[PDB]
Amino acid sequence: IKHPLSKKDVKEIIAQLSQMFGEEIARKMLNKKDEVKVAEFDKTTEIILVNDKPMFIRRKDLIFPLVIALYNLSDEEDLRKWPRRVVVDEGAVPHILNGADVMAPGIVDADEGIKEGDFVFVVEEKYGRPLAIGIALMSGKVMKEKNRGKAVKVIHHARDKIWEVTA
Repeated sequence: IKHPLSKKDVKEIIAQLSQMFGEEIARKMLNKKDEVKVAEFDKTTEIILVNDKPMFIRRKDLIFPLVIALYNLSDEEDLRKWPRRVVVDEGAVPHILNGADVMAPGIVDADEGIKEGDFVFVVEEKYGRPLAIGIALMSGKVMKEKNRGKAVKVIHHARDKIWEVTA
């Protein structure tokens, strides 16, 4: 069941998105006048809907765009040049879509603004289709420099159960 999100919570989501993506990208994802609702996926995971479209994952009080939301955006913008991006080669794709974390050897580019602990999204270098979202285990700079080590802890990927119910 969908419960309305408070104005205070809406403003905090906007604040989070603005910090992560900049005010311009954030503004198209959510504005302070939108009807925002929350649905439960499971006991640690919520789905935030903006005017009835699934837009964000929420884990406790922290949000990030869903893979479906980024997928739709990838038909408008080239996500290969976005903040919080982790760009992977074609060899990395099937592993990630099967639930694997992102390994440094498969990363072809990353936002240098990324710090360890940051929410990131993962996109493949051809169509810039998003594959996953997760938590950076390396800085963006380190992701570009290293060809060894785990780079991103994936928390949601295309083809997973969240994808099934949001896509």
